[PDB]
Amino acid sequence: KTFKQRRTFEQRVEDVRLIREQHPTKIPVIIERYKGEKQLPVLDKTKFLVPDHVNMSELIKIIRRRLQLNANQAFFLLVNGHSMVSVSTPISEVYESEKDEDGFLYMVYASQETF
Ligand SMILES: [Cl-]
Repeated sequence: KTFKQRRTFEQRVEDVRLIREQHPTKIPVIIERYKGEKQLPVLDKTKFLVPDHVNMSELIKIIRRRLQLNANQAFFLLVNGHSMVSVSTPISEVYESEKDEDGFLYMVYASQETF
């Protein structure tokens, strides 16, 4: 069902290596809906190539637009399994510290702070 269950570790590593070769300025991001989530919709895809200069505040705005949310729908994003300490950090810096061993950056979204 989840990305890590659909693709082998070998397959995920090789896909991150191809993104380095073909899209060298992009961060490879996996974005999934929390398995408990009732309110927010699912995304149209799983794997996102994010320009490495955007900060987390802008990435939250990008994902809200992609989900076509309105102003009073709540949205919380986990990175590497946990809350973001700051939304001001450039995603290139977030990637270097929070990347998975497969080389993806894993994010999960919910309408409650309680995942
Ligand atoms: Cl690129």
